[PDB]
Amino acid sequence: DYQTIPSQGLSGEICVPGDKSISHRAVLLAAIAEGQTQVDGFLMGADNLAMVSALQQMGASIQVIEDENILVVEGVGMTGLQAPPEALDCGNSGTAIRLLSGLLAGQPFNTVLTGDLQRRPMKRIIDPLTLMGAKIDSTGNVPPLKIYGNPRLTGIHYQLPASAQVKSCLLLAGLYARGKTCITEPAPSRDHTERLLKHFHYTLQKICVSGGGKLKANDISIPGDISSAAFFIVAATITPGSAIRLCRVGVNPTRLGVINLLKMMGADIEVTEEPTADITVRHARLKGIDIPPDQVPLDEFPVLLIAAAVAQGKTVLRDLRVKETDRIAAMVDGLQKLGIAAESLPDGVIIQGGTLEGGEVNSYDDHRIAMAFAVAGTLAKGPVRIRNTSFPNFVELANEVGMNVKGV
Repeated sequence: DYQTIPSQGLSGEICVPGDKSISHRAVLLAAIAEGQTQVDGFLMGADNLAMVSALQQMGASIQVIEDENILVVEGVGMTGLQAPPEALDCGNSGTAIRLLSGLLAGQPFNTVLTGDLQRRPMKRIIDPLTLMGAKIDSTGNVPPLKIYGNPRLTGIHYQLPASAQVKSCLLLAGLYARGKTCITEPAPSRDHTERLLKHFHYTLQKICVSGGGKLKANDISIPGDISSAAFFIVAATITPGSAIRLCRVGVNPTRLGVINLLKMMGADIEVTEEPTADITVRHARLKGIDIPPDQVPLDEFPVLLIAAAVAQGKTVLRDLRVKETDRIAAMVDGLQKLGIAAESLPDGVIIQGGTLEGGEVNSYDDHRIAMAFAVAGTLAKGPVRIRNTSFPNFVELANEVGMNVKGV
C-alpha cells in the first residue's frame, strides 16, 4: 500500500526514465542494422528487456549495461535474424508482441510469441499482415501466437480508420515485403517508427516504405518519456510554490496531447531525429476546458483528469479505444472518493473542479492510475491511500522533488 502527504512545494531538476516506445524501436531496428549502435537512455524496465531477450534468442548481439542505461548492439543485417530455440516471451509487453509479429511474419522460420495481454486482441494487425502473405495462428488465447514465417511477403496498400500501433507493425513487415507497402490514415499518429527508420538511414515516403533497403547503425540517445514527465508536470502545476525542470524530455508533437491540454487550462509550462527539450514547470491555477477528441490519441491521460479536478470550472470531453475508457472509469471512481464531483459519459467524461480531499482510492493494480493519485496526493487536504517494477522508481524520483509517497 502507498500513502501520501500534502507537498510543501516541488522543486529541483530531474531526468525521467527513457521513452518506452522509442526504446522498443531503437533496439529492434539496431539489432538488424549494419554496424555497431550504442543506445543511451534505454528504459531498463521488464518490457524493454523482454524485447532484448527475444532479439537475443534470434541471434542478436546486444550488451546490456543495466546500471548505465546503455546497450551496445552489433547489428546482424537485414537478413541476419535466426530461428529462436524457444518461444519468445514478451512478458507483459503488448508492444513487443505487436512489433515482433510485424518483424517476424516475413522471416524464413517459425516463431511462437508467448506472454502474461489476453484482454487485448490483435485482429487489427493480423488482418493486414495476412494480406501481405503472413500465415499467423491466433486461435484460442492470444498470446500465444504462432507465426509461420513467409520469406516471400508482398507489399500492400492498407487503409487505417487513426492507429499508430498497426502502422508501426506494418512498417516493420514492409522492410521484409517485396515492393512498396503504403499506410494511409485519416490523420497523423505517433511516428516514432518513421523517425527511427530515418535515424537508421532507411528511406521513407511521406507513408510508404519499400522492402529491399538496408538499416545502417547510428548511435542514439533515448529521450525521456514525456508520458512519465506528465505526472511531474501536473504535480508542479497544482502545488503552490513549485518550480521544477525536467531535463531531456522528448517533445514529439504526436505525444504532446497532455501538455497542449494543460496549456489550454493555463498551466505554466516552459519548453526550452527525435525532438528533445528541457521543460520547466511552475505552479499555476487552471480553468476547466472542452477537451478536443483529436488530442487524446496524442497512456498519461488519467493524470490530466487530476489537473481538471483542481481547476475552476467544468472540464469536459465528448466523443476512443476501450482500454482508455476503462482507465477513465477508474479515475471517476477515485476522484469521487476524494470529494470531487466527477461523472462518466458514454461519449467521454465530465469533471467539475473543486477541492481534493484526503482518503482512499482503488488503483486497480494499474501503475498509471496509482501515479495519477500520487500526484493528487500533493494537493489533497489530507493523506491519500492507494492499494496498488517502475512505480518504485517513480516513488524514489517523486520523493526527491517534494512529491511525498510512502509505500507503507
